[PDB]
Amino acid sequence: SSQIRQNYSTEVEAAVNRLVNLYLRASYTYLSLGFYFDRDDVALEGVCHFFRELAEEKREGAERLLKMQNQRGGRALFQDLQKPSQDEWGTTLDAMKAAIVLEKSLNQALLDLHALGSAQADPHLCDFLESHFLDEEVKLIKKMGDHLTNIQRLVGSQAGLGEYLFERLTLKH
Amino acid sequence: SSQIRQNYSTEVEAAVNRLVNLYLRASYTYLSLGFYFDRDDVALEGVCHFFRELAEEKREGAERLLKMQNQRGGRALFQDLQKPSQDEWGTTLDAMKAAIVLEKSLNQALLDLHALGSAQADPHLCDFLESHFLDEEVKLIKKMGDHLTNIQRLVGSQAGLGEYLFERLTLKH
Amino acid sequence: SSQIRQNYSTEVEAAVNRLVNLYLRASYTYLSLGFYFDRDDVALEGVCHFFRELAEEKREGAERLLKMQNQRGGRALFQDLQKPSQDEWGTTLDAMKAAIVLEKSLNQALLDLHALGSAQADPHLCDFLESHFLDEEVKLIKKMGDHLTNIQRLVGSQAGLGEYLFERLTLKH
Amino acid sequence: SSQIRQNYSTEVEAAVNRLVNLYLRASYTYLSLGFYFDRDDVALEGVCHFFRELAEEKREGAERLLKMQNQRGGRALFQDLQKPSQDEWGTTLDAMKAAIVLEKSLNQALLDLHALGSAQADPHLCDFLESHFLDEEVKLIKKMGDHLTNIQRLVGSQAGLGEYLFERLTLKH
Amino acid sequence: SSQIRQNYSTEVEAAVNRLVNLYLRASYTYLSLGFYFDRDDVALEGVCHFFRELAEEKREGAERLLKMQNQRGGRALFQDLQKPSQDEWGTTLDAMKAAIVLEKSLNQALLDLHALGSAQADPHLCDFLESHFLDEEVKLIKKMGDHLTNIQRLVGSQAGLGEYLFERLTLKH
Amino acid sequence: SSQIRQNYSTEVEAAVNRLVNLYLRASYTYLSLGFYFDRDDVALEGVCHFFRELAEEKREGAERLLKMQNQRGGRALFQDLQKPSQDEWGTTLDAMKAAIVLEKSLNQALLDLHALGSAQADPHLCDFLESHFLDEEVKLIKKMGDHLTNIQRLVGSQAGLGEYLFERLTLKH
Ligand SMILES: [Ar]
Ligand SMILES: [Ar]
Ligand SMILES: [Ar]
Ligand SMILES: [Ar]
Ligand SMILES: [Ar]
Ligand SMILES: [Ar]
Repeated sequence: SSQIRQNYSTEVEAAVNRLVNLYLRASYTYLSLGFYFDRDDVALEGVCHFFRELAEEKREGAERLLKMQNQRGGRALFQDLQKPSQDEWGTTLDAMKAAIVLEKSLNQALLDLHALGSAQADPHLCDFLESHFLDEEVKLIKKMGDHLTNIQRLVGSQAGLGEYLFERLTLKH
Repeated sequence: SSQIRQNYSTEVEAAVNRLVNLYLRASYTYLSLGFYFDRDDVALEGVCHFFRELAEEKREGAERLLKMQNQRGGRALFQDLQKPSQDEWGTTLDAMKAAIVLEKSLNQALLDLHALGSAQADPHLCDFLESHFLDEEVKLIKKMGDHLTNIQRLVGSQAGLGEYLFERLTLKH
Repeated sequence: SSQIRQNYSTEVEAAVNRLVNLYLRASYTYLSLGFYFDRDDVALEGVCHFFRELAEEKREGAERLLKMQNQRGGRALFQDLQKPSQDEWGTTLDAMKAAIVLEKSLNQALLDLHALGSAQADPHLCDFLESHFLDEEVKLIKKMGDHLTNIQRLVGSQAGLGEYLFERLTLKH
Repeated sequence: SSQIRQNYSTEVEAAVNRLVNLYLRASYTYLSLGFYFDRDDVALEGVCHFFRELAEEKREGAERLLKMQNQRGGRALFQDLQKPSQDEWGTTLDAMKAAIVLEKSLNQALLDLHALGSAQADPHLCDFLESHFLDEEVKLIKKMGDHLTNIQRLVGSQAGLGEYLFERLTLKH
Repeated sequence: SSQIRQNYSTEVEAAVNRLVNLYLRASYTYLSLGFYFDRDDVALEGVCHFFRELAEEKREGAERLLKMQNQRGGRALFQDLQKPSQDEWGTTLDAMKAAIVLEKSLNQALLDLHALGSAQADPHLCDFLESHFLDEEVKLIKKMGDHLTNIQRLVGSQAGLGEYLFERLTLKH
Repeated sequence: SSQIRQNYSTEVEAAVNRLVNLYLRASYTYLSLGFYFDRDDVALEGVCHFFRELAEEKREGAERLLKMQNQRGGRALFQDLQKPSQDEWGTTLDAMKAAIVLEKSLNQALLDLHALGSAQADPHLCDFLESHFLDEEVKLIKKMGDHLTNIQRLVGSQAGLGEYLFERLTLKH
């Protein structure tokens, strides 16, 4: 019954709300990853920095979705935020593997929403996703795949040495 | 079994984790309040801005707690984040009343943690709370009490007129 | 019945009001000391300047207490201000002795209020006192003890000569 | 028995001391008015600012009188300072009415002292009053009369609305 | 019999003197650690730099204690300074382990003094410790725990390689 | 068995270590002298400043010796540091007399080491001492002799007056 709402299905509105939840969940995951790498018994500052910056990015993603929801005349609805999947994240390798799984999950959710927008004939949504989300996920996933490759080549017969060098020479300088 | 951990009780560690949850919960509440006031059918930009800035502040509070947890050798543990208490926040008056209830809840939690720190003889915790949290809450609650008073004097026989003027002349310029 | 007031006892509120009175009293004392040293028959400009700056500092102390009273939701209550204890302040030595007695009185009052805050479990008050008052009094009392020592070493067989040199070479340049 | 004192009657000296007391009393009144408008349940920052600036001005008035007293070879004598006439100041209208009563009292005291100076043939006193006091009081009283007029036109069928708008649009920007 | 001394127990005064000795001892230890890593047969400039900066910090700590002792009217008393516990400090790992033991000893001494200040009801001492000492020790110990973790992950099957890389890539750049 | 060590006798190495101890001892003495003159019952800031700057200079002397020890391939060895010879230093005159005794002791130790270097045919040591130590001691002793002369001419029939004037007009401006 919005005065402005036009060509904006209830189905898309609902899916946008679910995606917001997924992005806040991802932000929460990165916050946890960040503080894990900041533990005195883990102490990989560059890895902490990588994940803390991702927490911010995911939060910004959610906020961008919510703004758009309002611009189209939809109603934000928030749900419980489930805690991250792990309390301890193991090695940089383990963490980066978990990060790529997470981003692929987000990406597929974006792709699903794009498909719904296409089916509903909502070119504004499709443009919005294209402009602000799809390329960002692709670039991020490529960068994470890059990191994983480099971590894997390093962590050979001397795993600790490799983990230190990656953090020192690839991450946060 | 931390190498650094010293004079840091398990009781304080647990309470710090609970407080982090409370601050993230509060951040989530403010995010919801913010986007509500950004709805086209509510449209009070200064009120949105007030709450969005509080969402950031509460998040920063949580992150400060987590950093300290790590500095003392404690282990961050994250739990589910419950969604805000309302989906719609009514008038600016209603929102500001809900905001003060929330901040008083946070404040009492800080005071409870201070008391636990005192009982455990943990002067670092007590100083940390004093320095970064207690004064901030007091100042915020005073400002919110100030706003509530002004909202109440305005929303007299002409409520809409008063709500508009408060947003225009007190909030976000 | 304040909307904001939290963990703020009536006992602390009352003691804060008494302390305000003590600080304004002290300001009044310094105003009198200042103008005494400005008399044409006393004429010690550096001593006048020392006390006039203390009058301002004590006033600022009172105003800081009152602001805090409001921040906590207490009610300022003002009482009569008793005039300074002397109309004429004698030598610089006499004045500086009277000044140290006065500051020790203020200091003990601050310490008493801190103890009351501790008993009432009011860590905000305790932090407030610690931050803005306790160190300031200690530094001031040390400086006054320093001055007294130097005045005393000077005012030997030639008291007037010593009083002039102290004012000229230690005070207000 | 002053070396400098010339054409300075004991009557004028005494009256100057009384006037100092009146100006410090007025300063004290404004301090109280200021902190009242800073209460969380009153919260009119521009009104607080108006009165706090008047407290400073009245204090400066007293100090100017005392300096002059010394310049003429008179002796400052301080008396008890009576507390302000009210603990709570009601509306901005009530406060501004009380402020004008107070300033008229000061003004009449200045006029009385001028008349005494004239009778004693003390042109220095008369010039001093003229230069630093009489015009200042006239300008202040006019400004307060201006404010009262505007408050009165505002506080019509909607008193709270009027009090808010006056504070926002006339006072402290 | 000090003119200024107020609320400053003999017990606290004595404990402050002991703590000064402990901090100068620690400074002396770091001086020794520094010059060890500067030996031509050890030659780890970044490790030398880390310890030389700690020697300065500990000295500054002692001087801060002594200044405070004087501010409160206590009397500094100096005792013999015992030489460091080792003449040769082994590996960077060994040194960093010894450094953390030392800082924990200092920290516990600060905590003991805080407890004594609390028992004696000396809020100035408690604030002083809180402000200038407790947080500094916590931050330092965390940083040392961080370093130890990184040293340990490096010094794997190739200890010399790890010691070189840590000095080059973590310390003094 | 050093790789670099050349023309550096064990006798010189040992004497260098003893001299380091003497210079650190002297630093410790000056630290004590400094804080004595900072007592509220002594309060001669310029005298405190003179000795605190000497504490730093002596420390720097020791560190210069240690660096050189390493440059030549010798091994620093640290011993206990004996506390200063007095707990209270009396007048500025007494202190300055004690200071000159101390510096003459250091100077003679430098001269003894130079003689040992000459006997051992160690021109690098002799140059090092000449360059960085011998002239510095001579200049310092001359300055102290200058001060003593001026203190003595002042502290005549009015000792306190003289001590104040020296501190004010010769020392730390
Ligand atoms: Ar993840
Ligand atoms: Ar709320
Ligand atoms: Ar006084
Ligand atoms: Ar008034
Ligand atoms: Ar150590
Ligand atoms: Ar000495």
